[PDB]
Amino acid sequence: GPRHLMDPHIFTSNFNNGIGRHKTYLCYEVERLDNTSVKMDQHRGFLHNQAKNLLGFYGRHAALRFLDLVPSLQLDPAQIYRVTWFISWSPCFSWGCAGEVRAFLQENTHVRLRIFAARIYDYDPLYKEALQMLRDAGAQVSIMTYDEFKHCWDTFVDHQGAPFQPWDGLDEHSQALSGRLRAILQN
Amino acid sequence: GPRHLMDPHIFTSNFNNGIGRHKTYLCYEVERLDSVKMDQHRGFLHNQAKNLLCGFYGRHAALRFLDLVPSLQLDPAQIYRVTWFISWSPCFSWGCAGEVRAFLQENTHVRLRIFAARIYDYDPLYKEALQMLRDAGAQVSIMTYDEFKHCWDTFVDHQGAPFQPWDGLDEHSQALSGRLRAILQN
Ligand SMILES: [Cl-]
Ligand SMILES: [Cl-]
Ligand SMILES: [Zn+2]
Ligand SMILES: [Zn+2]
Ligand SMILES: [Zn+2]
Ligand SMILES: [Zn+2]
Ligand SMILES: [Zn+2]
Ligand SMILES: [Zn+2]
Ligand SMILES: [Zn+2]
Repeated sequence: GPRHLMDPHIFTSNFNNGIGRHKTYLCYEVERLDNTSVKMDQHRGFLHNQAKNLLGFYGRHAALRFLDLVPSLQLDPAQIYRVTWFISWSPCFSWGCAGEVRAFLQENTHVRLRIFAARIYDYDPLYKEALQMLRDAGAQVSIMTYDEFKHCWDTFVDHQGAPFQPWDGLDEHSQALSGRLRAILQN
Repeated sequence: GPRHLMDPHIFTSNFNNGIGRHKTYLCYEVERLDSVKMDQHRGFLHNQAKNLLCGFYGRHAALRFLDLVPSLQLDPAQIYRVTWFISWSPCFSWGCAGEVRAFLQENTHVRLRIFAARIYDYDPLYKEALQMLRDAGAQVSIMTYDEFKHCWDTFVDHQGAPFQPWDGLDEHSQALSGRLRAILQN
């Protein structure tokens, strides 16, 4: 696996819970659950969606791009793993994102998915149904807070000593988005 | 470090040896000479985007590798060869050639091999950059099909799809190879 650190400006421009970009970024961490966990820092990495090419292929969403990644991880079917996502947008439904993830968790039962969204993709009419199907699939869906933002900065960004610097209204956007998710997940 | 595969279009458009792009990509590999391919010591880099406004003038791909050297944890008791698959040939008038050459002198336990996919003649002293790199004990070459195919196989998220050389890949390679050896001739 080739190493590549995410640049500070690309991280901040994409994971700002006030800025909405036409790109989805997906920082992922794999770890094995035992009696304690076993952190597989070997398997850290991130993804974005694939750029479309109208002149003809509409690109591939980051969620699906992680599902293409799973065999490379060579997970033990006997053992159980917890996959952690720090995804830029909450996975959609109108496109086969929430659907394929549901099928994956259903088939590969040895995987627990923990998703941290920076912001909610409400530009998809069925964004509510997306988060709900993920919840039914057994995933932990929640909103990124300062802790999760500082983590990805320390873990995935070429910071070079520079500490994580919170943008204006980071906490307010978190709390606001937490309430919306709390309403969507309220059955 | 975090694993991240380069996208097909990002690779094919940047490492094209006929068309120019505004940023530099640098695929690097490390191997101990005792040769053993030190996989997981490989990855790729791009120049850090400038942000004039907050007076930041970016950082070139070559220099970003130099920052990454202590991360490698190389052994002074061993001997390594670092291979560079770089989009533009390292410049001079902005400090890449001089600082890369200087690194080789401080670190004689490492030998450098540079495969440029394109000659950065935007620098008026682009020839002096290439010559300085050679005089520092580094192989200065031009990316051929072999290197492009290797980068596609190694760094690019090809998803099983084989490497498809763009139009004029071999043609431009020869022309650029003729230019380079004519430069290093002098
Ligand atoms: Cl990138
Ligand atoms: Cl860009
Ligand atoms: Zn990058
Ligand atoms: Zn999406
Ligand atoms: Zn989607
Ligand atoms: Zn990329
Ligand atoms: Zn650009
Ligand atoms: Zn350059
Ligand atoms: Zn330069």
